[PDB]
Amino acid sequence: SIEKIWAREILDSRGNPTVEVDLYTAKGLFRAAVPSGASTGIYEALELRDGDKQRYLGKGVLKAVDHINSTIAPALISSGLSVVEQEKLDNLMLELDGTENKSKFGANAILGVSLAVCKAGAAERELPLYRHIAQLAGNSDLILPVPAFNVINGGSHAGNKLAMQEFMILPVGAESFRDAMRLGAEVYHTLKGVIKDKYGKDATNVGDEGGFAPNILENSEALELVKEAIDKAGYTEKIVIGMDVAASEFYRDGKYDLDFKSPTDPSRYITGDQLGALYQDFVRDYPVVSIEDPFDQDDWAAWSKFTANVGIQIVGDDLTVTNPKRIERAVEEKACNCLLLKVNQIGSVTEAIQACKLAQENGWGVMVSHRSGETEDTFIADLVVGLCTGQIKTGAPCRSERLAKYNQLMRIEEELGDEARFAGHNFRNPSV
Amino acid sequence: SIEKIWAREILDSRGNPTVEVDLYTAKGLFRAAVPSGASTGIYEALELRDGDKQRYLGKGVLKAVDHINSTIAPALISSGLSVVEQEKLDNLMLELDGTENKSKFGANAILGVSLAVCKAGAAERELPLYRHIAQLAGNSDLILPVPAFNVINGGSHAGNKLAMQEFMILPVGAESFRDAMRLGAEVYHTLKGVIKDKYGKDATNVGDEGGFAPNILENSEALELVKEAIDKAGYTEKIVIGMDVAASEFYRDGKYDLDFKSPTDPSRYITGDQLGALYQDFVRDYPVVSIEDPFDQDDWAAWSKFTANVGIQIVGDDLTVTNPKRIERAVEEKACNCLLLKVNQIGSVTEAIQACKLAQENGWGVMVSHRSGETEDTFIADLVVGLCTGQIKTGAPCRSERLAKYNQLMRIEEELGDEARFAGHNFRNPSVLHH
Ligand SMILES: [F-]
Ligand SMILES: [F-]
Ligand SMILES: [F-]
Ligand SMILES: [F-]
Ligand SMILES: [Mg+2]
Ligand SMILES: [Mg+2]
Ligand SMILES: [Mg+2]
Ligand SMILES: [Mg+2]
Repeated sequence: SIEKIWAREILDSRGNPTVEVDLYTAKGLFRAAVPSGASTGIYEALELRDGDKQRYLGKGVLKAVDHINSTIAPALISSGLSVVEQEKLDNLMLELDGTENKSKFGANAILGVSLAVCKAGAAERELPLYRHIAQLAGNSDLILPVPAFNVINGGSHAGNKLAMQEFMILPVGAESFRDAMRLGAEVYHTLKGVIKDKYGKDATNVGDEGGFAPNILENSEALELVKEAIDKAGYTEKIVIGMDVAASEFYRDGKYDLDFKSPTDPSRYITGDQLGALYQDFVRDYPVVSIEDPFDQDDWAAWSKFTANVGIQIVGDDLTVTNPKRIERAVEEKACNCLLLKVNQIGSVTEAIQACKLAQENGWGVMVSHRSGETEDTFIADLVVGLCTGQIKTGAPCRSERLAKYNQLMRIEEELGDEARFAGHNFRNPSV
Repeated sequence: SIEKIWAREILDSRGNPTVEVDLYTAKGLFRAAVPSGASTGIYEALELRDGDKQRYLGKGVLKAVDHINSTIAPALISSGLSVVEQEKLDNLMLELDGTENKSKFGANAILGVSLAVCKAGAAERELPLYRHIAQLAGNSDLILPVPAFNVINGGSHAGNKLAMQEFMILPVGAESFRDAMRLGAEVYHTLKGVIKDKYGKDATNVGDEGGFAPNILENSEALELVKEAIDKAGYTEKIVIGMDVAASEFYRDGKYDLDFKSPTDPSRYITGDQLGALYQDFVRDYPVVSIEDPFDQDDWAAWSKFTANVGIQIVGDDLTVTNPKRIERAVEEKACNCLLLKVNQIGSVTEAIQACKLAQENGWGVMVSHRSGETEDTFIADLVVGLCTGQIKTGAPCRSERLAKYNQLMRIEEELGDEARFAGHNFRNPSVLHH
């Protein structure tokens, strides 16, 4: 059973409050913290913020923390449920909140406990967290994912005109996870130089996820820069590119604005067809293997049409919000073929594992993901290995809310020893 | 005793390899990682890198890792010393390296083990790390420091012309550490908007330490931006400014280049006297209460002259490199009045504690500090509390290699409860504060 639960407000990687939970059992103290998105889809479970405009600019999480300390904690302690009972504990918190979208307590309240429970459960089972998660998920295997490093930041994560959010490199040809880290870092460092040589040092500062924030507008130019860095680093045969467009951020009036960080000008909007055509160009001209949120979270028609006309990975993020109900629709409409798995989009570990299992059962990839507001928490490193998904995006190899995860993946790889498997080229279908 | 030690290469906050050490005792696994500077003083202990130009652009630390795993580990295991014996264990490593600057094993090797030992030692004591550190240092009455948040980054930490490395805000007027975090974060967010409004969104990306990296040249303008943000956030009466000039980074031919990231042009260099005059203006025009490395690490006369002619805090960083030998000279020459305490400039916990104690015995302040290449390690949070120094600089409230420390300090404050005392306006001298 749980002895004590105590939540507090900490600061995330952008300097905004978030929830941290300390959970005590007879095995010790288990601590987890909750990330926070910037480009948050409208269907995400509620992130409860205090809205006191004088305090942390409205972004405190005192209410969430209080819901944990005043309500969730005593209920879960009094239940006497063992922390190995992840689903029962998670379901009890869902029932306690009583709302579909976790708007009574906040998904951030619930998730913080959920995560700490999971860590505590692992200890109760005398298992590393990744193995506990694997058992929760009904997995026998463990595989190290290909990391997708967001090395050029745009969209809502960077001060630049670049509309698409993330340009990532995936070292699919690395020999191991540790090697993939080296490949990603070398390319990242190379890219700093490619950017400085063309744009000057003012273009070499970083956005929220640690990728460079060059002063460019054209998304194709981001791809060019990444491709050039890959080449210059000597890894053209081993590194491919993924993008997160985050198109819901620039959807306007049924159309899309690829200059949305510039003052409003509807004549520059393009249709979903035009946007798709651009993607096709990117796929033809660059080693783009994966595009996330190519279209708005409600533009089902565009997702389905596009997915049916390409062979690349198409990742639902805001489309699916780690939510089995949305995933079912996406599966039925063949809207995408990969789920981005963000535990705080849904609000509990159990529901995130269910979402993953649902995707995988329907033949989708799953990419575990950070949020752009992260913490020093490294849960998602254990999560991706336990869920065997083959792919994780958790930042550039810059800013330690990113490296914390990457370093933890290296540690897990080391732990697995000669049993360590790296998904490599099978990142989309690592089950094989 | 120590049962096993195993070091690995991890990546730091800039994406460069660094040392992490796992140390096992019967109480479990204790893990620590070593930070890395960018603007590193010539007198810092050696950071051993592999120099394999093809791997991590020569920045691997496999050699350090191997020294730990194959040479230091058996030595410490063989010693049978308990992990509580920090000084004995550090001394064993120092003697085994046997070099002045830790150039056999690398300071990064020795420090990684030293830190892990310290954590293991705390557990052996069944003490929180900050309390173990306090005992190591001979302190009883612990203090939460004023945080110094580097909210505009320049110098070698940012892609801008701005030559001076760090512009910090210090919430001396805050009620508590948790409150200081709120003040600093609110100013930081406010500052983003001040910058965006004046210089555009392109100016609101961040540098290595999480501070904005606006496309400015003039250091006065960084101060103006910070002062404006403080005032707009409503905290003029509670937040002051500190700077890390890191002048050794732009010392050129006995003069100083405040546009050193622009193609060389000696006509623009200024003398140390001109530089000092500039600082005097800063101190008069802005609420600057602390300046670090105002002159080159070897420009002793400048330092003494300046310190003698100001009433603010002057912090040795590259001057002193957390090195009692250099500190002794600084004291004698009254070169500065505060030590920046960076464990990896000297390479062991014991030496860093000694350095701290030497400073404090001589009436100096001590500001515990990160490096610009940090990790998710939070050691220095416990260190600053345990050493009761009253001041820590460990980043903007942005990038979790920064926030991990600040968050840890909030947890420490919570753990100390009604025994929590915040240094506040006594950041230079917190011993005055009763318990
Ligand atoms: F996103
Ligand atoms: F995302
Ligand atoms: F420095
Ligand atoms: F520094
Ligand atoms: Mg988003
Ligand atoms: Mg996304
Ligand atoms: Mg420096
Ligand atoms: Mg310095």
